[PDB]
Amino acid sequence: KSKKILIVGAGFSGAVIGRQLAEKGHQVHIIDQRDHIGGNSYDARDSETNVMVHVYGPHIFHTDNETVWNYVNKHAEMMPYVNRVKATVNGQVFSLPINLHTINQFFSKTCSPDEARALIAEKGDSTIADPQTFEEEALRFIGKELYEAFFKGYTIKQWGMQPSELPASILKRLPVRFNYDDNYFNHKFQGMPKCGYTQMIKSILNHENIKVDLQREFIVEERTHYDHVFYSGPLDAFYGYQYGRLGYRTLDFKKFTYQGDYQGCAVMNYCSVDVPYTRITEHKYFSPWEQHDGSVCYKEYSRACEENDIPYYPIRQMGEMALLEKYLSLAENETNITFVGRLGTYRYLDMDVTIAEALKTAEVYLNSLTENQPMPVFTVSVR
Ligand SMILES: Cc1cc2nc3c(=O)[nH]c(=O)nc-3n(C[C@H](O)[C@H](O)[C@H](O)COP(=O)(O)OP(=O)(O)OC[C@H]3O[C@@H](n4cnc5c(N)ncnc54)[C@H](O)[C@@H]3O)c2cc1C
Repeated sequence: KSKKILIVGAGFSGAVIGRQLAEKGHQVHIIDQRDHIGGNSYDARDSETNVMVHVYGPHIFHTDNETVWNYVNKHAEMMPYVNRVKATVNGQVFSLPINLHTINQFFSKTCSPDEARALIAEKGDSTIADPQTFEEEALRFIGKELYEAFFKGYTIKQWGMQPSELPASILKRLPVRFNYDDNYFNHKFQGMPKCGYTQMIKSILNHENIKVDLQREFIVEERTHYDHVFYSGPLDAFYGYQYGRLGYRTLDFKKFTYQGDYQGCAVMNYCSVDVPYTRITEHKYFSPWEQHDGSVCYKEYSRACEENDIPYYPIRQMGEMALLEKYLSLAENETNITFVGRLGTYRYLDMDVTIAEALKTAEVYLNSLTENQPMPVFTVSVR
């Protein structure tokens, strides 16, 4: 039986479920409230500069999942790109994550790796028996100068919270690498789509069995015209925020164009509270195989997600999870729908993890047909 599917969202979740289902002969209808596909992974070429701009902030592709890597290479030319981050703080510029250079530079030293391990040990705060706080976990690990330089002000700006208000759980391991490797990400596969994520997702959507409708908001009544709905929209929004809004940080991006080269790297973090933006991204650096005279940059600002804002980073502490549980027990009562994705499940997910879950979701749904069985509302655990 060729099933009639509605998908709410044209991001990775929607596109990847859609395409898997379309290929098995189902009639997939994808809608998006935005005037463009891609969801938050969307990029577009600035008309004045011709720079590929990542519209909703830097998107760097990285995965240890070979299946997912193979999948993206089917839909794009993946360019070798290894993300490297600088941070400005204390009137100095450092490598991130904290590594041997960061240390040697920070302390005006020349430590070998083993010498640096001793320094971090004799810099770690030897007091709080059982650290209960992110502040004290950090202090135990790296000590005061580094906690303050690299962690304190960044948390306050990014989360609108004191690190003393967060649990020790946030920092499981010593955040230092005892060599000169300055790759930000440890993933096996790391690349950048030559022609961008939007072209990649356009290719993913490129199937006879998929109809895309843009500038179209979901309306609950439509539900009855379909065999099943896959919903990648905000879970609380689906229920009209009847219990209250789920906690999110929003981001404002202030766009500006520079002639030449504004910062000389893709991403520069500003760890200080004395800098109101959190980082500056210079988009042309995500495409090193291109040359651009002009440069589009974003100053990035973190903020509480008020009602009109794009939700970005989920807060997810005790009271948020408490409020989620209310939606979850409404949702787990629903009959012909599956909530997926960063918003439908209130988790932060990377692109590769999105595609992974999206492939599995479709696999689960397809199986449920052959084996004539009910399709679950969640294919991944949410609590
Ligand atoms: C600031 C930031 C930076 C990121 N950078 C990286 C990175 O560098 N590397 C990485 O791996 N991942 C990155 N990500 C994660 C990446 O953005 C997500 O994995 C990806 O967006 C997941 O897409 P999705 O399809 O699951 O959901 P989304 O991309 O949010 O797509 C959902 C779509 O649904 C639409 N929609 C919602 N509600 C409705 C409705 N009611 N009706 C119609 N349409 C609706 C929205 O318009 C949207 O287009 C980043 C995330 C953030 C917040």
